[PDB]
Amino acid sequence: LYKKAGSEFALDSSKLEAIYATSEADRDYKENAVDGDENTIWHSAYQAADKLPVSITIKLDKAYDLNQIDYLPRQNSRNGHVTEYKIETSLDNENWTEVRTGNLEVNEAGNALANRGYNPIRFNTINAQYLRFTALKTLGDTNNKYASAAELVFYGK
Ligand SMILES: OC[C@H]1O[C@@H](O)[C@H](O)[C@@H](O)[C@H]1O
Ligand SMILES: [Ca+2]
Repeated sequence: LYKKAGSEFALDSSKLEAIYATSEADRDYKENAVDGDENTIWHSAYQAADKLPVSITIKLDKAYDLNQIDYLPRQNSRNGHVTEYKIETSLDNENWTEVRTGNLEVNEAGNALANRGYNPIRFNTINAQYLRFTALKTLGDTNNKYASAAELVFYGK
């Protein structure tokens, strides 16, 4: 059911701009989520009072008919691995359509995602220039408090 990175429908990261996130920690800025770089991450704030849900909004250079994104978890640490998510899209960054929710498989020990690479998330084709990705449950030294993402990969035309 899933496309892979080499699909003709995979959008280049240059077509993406992170325009908002609930919070950002350290130098793990929102833009790091869509820079095509597996080594950089967006990470939400992780002070004692910080908690879920958190979200990040990606703006595309124009509207696309989207039907998949891949979530790439942090490569060097499980901190912020997203295990339950929501996807919303819009044409105007104001009026959102709820596209889907879902879960990502966790490893046996329950400390990291089972798939440490690109985790595909499919959905019925929807025309969108903005996508809001919300982390509802996450893993970490403390679970369910902060989220991270190394990449979000978009598929559409
Ligand atoms: O407490 C959460 C923090 O833990 C650190 O070990 C990590 O480098 C940070 O990115 C953040 O995840
Ligand atoms: Ca990155």
